[PDB]
Amino acid sequence: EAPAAVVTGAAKRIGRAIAVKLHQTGYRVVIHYHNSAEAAVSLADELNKERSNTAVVCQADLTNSNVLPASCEEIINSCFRAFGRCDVLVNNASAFYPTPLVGKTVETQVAELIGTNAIAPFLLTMSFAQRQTSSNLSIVNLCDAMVDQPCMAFSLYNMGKHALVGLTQSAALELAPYGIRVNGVAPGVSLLPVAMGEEEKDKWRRKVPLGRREASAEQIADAVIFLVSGSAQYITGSIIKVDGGLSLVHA
Amino acid sequence: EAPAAVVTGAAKRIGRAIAVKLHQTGYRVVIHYHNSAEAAVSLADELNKERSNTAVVCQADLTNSNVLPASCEEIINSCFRAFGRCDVLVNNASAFYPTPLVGKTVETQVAELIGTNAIAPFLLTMSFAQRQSSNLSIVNLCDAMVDQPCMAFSLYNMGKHALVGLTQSAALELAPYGIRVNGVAPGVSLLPVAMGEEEKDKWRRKVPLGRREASAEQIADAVIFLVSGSAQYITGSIIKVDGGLSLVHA
Amino acid sequence: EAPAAVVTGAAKRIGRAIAVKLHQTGYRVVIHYHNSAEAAVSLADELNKERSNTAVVCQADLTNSNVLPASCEEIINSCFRAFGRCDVLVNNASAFYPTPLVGKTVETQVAELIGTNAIAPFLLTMSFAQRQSNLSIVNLCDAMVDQPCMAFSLYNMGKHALVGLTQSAALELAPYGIRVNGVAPGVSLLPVAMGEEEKDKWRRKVPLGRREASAEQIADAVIFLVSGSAQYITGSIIKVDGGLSLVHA
Amino acid sequence: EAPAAVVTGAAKRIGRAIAVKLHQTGYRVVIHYHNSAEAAVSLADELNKERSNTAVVCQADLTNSNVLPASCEEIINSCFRAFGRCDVLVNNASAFYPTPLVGKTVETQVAELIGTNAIAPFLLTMSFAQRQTSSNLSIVNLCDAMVDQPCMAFSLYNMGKHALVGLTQSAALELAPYGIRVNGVAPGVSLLPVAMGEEEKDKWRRKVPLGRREASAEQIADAVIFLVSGSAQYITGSIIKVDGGLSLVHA
Ligand SMILES: NC(=O)c1ccc[n+]([C@@H]2O[C@H](COP(=O)([O-])OP(=O)(O)OC[C@H]3O[C@@H](n4cnc5c(N)ncnc54)[C@H](OP(=O)(O)O)[C@@H]3O)[C@@H](O)[C@H]2O)c1
Ligand SMILES: NC(=O)c1ccc[n+]([C@@H]2O[C@H](COP(=O)([O-])OP(=O)(O)OC[C@H]3O[C@@H](n4cnc5c(N)ncnc54)[C@H](OP(=O)(O)O)[C@@H]3O)[C@@H](O)[C@H]2O)c1
Ligand SMILES: NC(=O)c1ccc[n+]([C@@H]2O[C@H](COP(=O)([O-])OP(=O)(O)OC[C@H]3O[C@@H](n4cnc5c(N)ncnc54)[C@H](OP(=O)(O)O)[C@@H]3O)[C@@H](O)[C@H]2O)c1
Ligand SMILES: NC(=O)c1ccc[n+]([C@@H]2O[C@H](COP(=O)([O-])OP(=O)(O)OC[C@H]3O[C@@H](n4cnc5c(N)ncnc54)[C@H](OP(=O)(O)O)[C@@H]3O)[C@@H](O)[C@H]2O)c1
Ligand SMILES: N#Cc1c(/C=C/c2ccccc2)[nH]c2nc(N)[nH]c(=O)c12
Ligand SMILES: N#Cc1c(/C=C/c2ccccc2)[nH]c2nc(N)[nH]c(=O)c12
Ligand SMILES: N#Cc1c(/C=C/c2ccccc2)[nH]c2nc(N)[nH]c(=O)c12
Ligand SMILES: N#Cc1c(/C=C/c2ccccc2)[nH]c2nc(N)[nH]c(=O)c12
Repeated sequence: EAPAAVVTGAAKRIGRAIAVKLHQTGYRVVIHYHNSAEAAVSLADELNKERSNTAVVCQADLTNSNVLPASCEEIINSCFRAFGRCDVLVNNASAFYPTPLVGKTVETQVAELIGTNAIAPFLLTMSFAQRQTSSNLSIVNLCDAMVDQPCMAFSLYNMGKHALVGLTQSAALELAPYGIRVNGVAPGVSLLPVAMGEEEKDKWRRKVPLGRREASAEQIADAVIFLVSGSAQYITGSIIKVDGGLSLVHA
Repeated sequence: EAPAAVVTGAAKRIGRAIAVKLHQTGYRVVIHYHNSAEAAVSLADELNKERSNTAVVCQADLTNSNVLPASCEEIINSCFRAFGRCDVLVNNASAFYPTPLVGKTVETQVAELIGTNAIAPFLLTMSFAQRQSSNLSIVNLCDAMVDQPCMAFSLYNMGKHALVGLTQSAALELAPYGIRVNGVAPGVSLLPVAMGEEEKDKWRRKVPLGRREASAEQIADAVIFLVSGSAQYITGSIIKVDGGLSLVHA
Repeated sequence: EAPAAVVTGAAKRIGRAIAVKLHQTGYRVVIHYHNSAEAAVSLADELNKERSNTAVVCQADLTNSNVLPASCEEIINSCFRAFGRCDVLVNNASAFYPTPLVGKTVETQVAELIGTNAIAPFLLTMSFAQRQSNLSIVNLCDAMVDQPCMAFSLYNMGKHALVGLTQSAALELAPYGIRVNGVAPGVSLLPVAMGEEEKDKWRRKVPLGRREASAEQIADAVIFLVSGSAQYITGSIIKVDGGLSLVHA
Repeated sequence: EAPAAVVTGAAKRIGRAIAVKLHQTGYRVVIHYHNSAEAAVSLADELNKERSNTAVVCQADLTNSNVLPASCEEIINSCFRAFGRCDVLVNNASAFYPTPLVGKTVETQVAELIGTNAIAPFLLTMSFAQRQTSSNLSIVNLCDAMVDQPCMAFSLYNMGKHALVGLTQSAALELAPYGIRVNGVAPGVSLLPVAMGEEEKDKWRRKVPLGRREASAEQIADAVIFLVSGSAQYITGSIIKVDGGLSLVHA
């Protein structure tokens, strides 16, 4: 039987590339999404057309709330209902926008940014672990290579990403006796935000030592694939920067 | 005119030691507390006896919720109401208990552990900045062992990691306002009251420098430094005060 | 044409496992060694039996000295002499022994521990770049450099310096398309001299399986970093430590 | 009796400000220097005028060589000769220049950059510990807040500074049982090279979040004074950045 993976926020961009690569590798996939229902369904169609009964969708808001634990449980459940197992969890979904220290209420900003980047990852990890040889079980968290040199006015985003480093390490330690590995992949600049003008995008590309360009989504997915694979069986609690040297560049 | 500081969770232990040291240095202090009302008022009385009208208490739950931003704004407002200014914020209040991955609902655990250790510090920092040779700074009580965490303390460690990111992000953002943001990271200092002496000694014996925990005063000493004029170019730094504990491998 | 790799300290243990996987992957290999001449030749013989004219040995002391730059130049030169190209450098050779602060002179300890773990990697990196596909360097680092073994200050200093080199060289060589990365074991193959009770003490501390990494598990990470699946990765150090570095005292 | 400190590279700039502040705090000082004999002798004269026979000079090249251990031992010996004790060691002396990967020979560049920034600190640390409740013994290493975002083409310098972090941590662990604390101070940009034009100085100044200015030498010395003080007696293995936030600033 083919192993199964949950990928959060998998309808577009890097999450989509991760789902596709895992599927190409032989995984059945749960495509979690929030608002991008058309893209999610279209991706499930494409993957199932390649191999029948290998992709489903699951919608959920991952904003922090009283009902988030239930939603996270239901996401993991959807993998078991469809495929009978859940071998890999990829925590990719993420809110990302500025939250100046000096639009939404601040409590909503907290809920969205800390929920998606940290609390949902923790609750999903709990549900994954509770629900569990030649098993190769693991979790991959999408972190941020620049968390120690953060973007101006993104404090809640950076707090969420830092908490996700903490979860990666804490869960690596705690889940190791069950054979569940927990690792991260830290992009620098990859797919720039769609809102961004090609001029502003070019300002970022020029800062990258390796090629003066952003990472493709596929290059990010390559690191996830490595971490879930049998070639990474002794690796837990590690975060692999995939940043073309960007984090090494001083101001 | 004496400057003024808010210390969160200041009724006892490390927060009291910080409040006391700041008061001894010349500061007027807001002693914030949650449940420890008797201890808070008792400390405030001791301090006012030493110097009249230099200490007030301020009660608030710092659990995460939709009114937490209001509560934090009110804590800052309380400093201005009592003292007409707010020079220093010390983010010390913290919930600390295990949350195993495999009593309280997980919703509550998230709200308390992430609220006290990260979200309240963030909201307090916002309110502090919004209300502003001054020497304005914020000091966050971090944790020296965040990269070598206690087993089954995921949410607490997430909250402390978030606090490091706040320290950094806020140091970057508030520098143009003259507001320095730094941290102090104990390893083992005052052990939990619920801990047995045998288990306390097991932790003590792990510390290279003296085989003992830091006194609360030792932690406060590092806070005093960071708020002082001796630290005027220091921002975004977290000073471990851990007697070498974090350097010791398994 | 097959690409070519230099692996330092490749006669035995982890460096051997790295040479072997690189060769299995398609590389021609320079098996650098210092004292383990028969092991080096035996490995070359095995690899050439598999594919003729694809392995050579190269002898060099990597202790710091005024001739170290010439020796490191000669190692890289030996790869071009055998294979006409040098695509991958793996800085694996390492001295490892205590140097307490309170047989060998301290001058010698410094030369050996800092030469092998830091200065030789620097000079090999210089010569690698000067002599220039998917070009990259991998440095064997140490997952425990922030929680070091007692009385191992010079070894730890060298391993810290090697993190600095990994970072500085990734930055400086990126415009040449040369990626520079690290792999950081926690406990992998335990020292030959170490007694079994002391080995078991270390094994019990590893969260993931309560065992040391095989040399092959360390090599797997090296293979990933030199591969086309790591083309945007530079300046990264991948811990391969079973969670050991996360364990508090 | 007053305590005594050795400060390496103390004739000018940051080392000088550190020596002066220690002396002001009540310490007797060994002013180590290499080439700056006029400056070192003048400083000791100024300090001795303030309090008799409270300063001595000691010249040594801290380049790595066969004689470096003896030299470092003699620096420490000079403090015991002068003052009968040695309570504080400040490893401040440092060579700093580019060594591009692609005219001093490279072996000389190694010897100077690695010798001054790491090997000499290690040998001084050995000699200091070998010579050793009322006592307050400590070492402070001058590190670099930018070691993870290094200057282009400064690999050997950056290697030396990283090795110094390693030493700081290793020596902290190992010397803790003797009551010797080992810490660092990590400037970002402080006194800029003396030749540097103001317009280049301004390029770095404009990057510093806290006041768009470099640190004074005195601001650096303030962190050293804290670390050797009785207010830091539980602090060991810590490196305090004194950088105005510069290291937090992305490319
Ligand atoms: N792109 C980069 O350069 C970069 C850099 C550093 C780190 N990273 C990290 O890498 C990962 C992928 O980045 P990316 O640019 O592909 O991400 P992204 O497009 O910004 O967001 C990925 C998905 O997150 C989901 N999402 C957002 N808010 C949500 C909520 N409240 N509930 C549930 N899902 C929500 C969205 O789903 P729907 O579209 O279905 O609504 C969105 O498609 C992220 O974790 C990110 O932080 C990316
Ligand atoms: N002790 C250590 O060894 C150690 C080690 C590492 C880090 N630290 C850090 O240093 C700081 C001080 O440590 P400590 O041991 O003195 O702390 P503590 O006694 O565990 O907590 C201090 C105060 O936090 C307040 N608090 C807890 N939950 C709260 C809530 N929901 N709302 C508002 N306030 C709440 C409590 O106030 P009331 O009593 O008034 O309810 C409590 O007195 C903490 O940030 C801690 O994480 C300590
Ligand atoms: N094993 C572990 O648990 C572990 C843990 C952390 C990091 N690492 C790192 O991983 C790498 C491989 O580890 P390992 O245990 O396989 O290494 P090792 O067996 O201790 O050393 C590998 C080789 O280094 C060479 N070497 C030593 N001194 C030399 C000198 N002066 N000049 C030239 N070559 C010299 C030796 O070659 P000859 O035999 O030919 O003389 C030796 O076979 C090392 O960089 C090590 O620091 C290993
Ligand atoms: N300035 C900054 O912004 C900055 C930034 C990051 C870190 N730091 C660190 O802070 C410390 C002080 O910086 P600084 O700018 O004041 O340093 P500096 O002026 O560049 O150098 C300090 C002294 O080092 C001594 N020195 C140089 N080469 C030597 C050798 N071969 N042997 C013995 N002594 C030697 C020199 O002594 P003589 O003059 O007597 O020859 C020099 O005066 C250094 O460790 C530095 O790396 C400084
Ligand atoms: N660009 C970019 C993003 C980044 C980049 C982070 C960064 C932080 C500091 C400096 C440079 C880049 N993080 C993202 N997260 C989500 N969910 N979506 C995104 O588009 C990005
Ligand atoms: N002991 C202890 C504490 C710690 C210790 C953290 C630790 C983590 C890993 C290894 C050792 C100590 N953090 C605390 N936070 C609060 N609010 N109160 C506490 O009593 C502690
Ligand atoms: N075990 C082990 C080794 C280690 C392990 C380092 C370590 C440091 C701190 C805590 C645990 C392991 N490094 C080695 N380097 C070389 N060249 N050879 C070795 O055998 C080892
Ligand atoms: N400026 C500067 C210096 C620096 C600055 C290092 C740096 C590295 C990366 C980014 C910014 C500054 N280090 C120095 N060391 C010595 N001995 N002397 C110096 O003048 C400096």
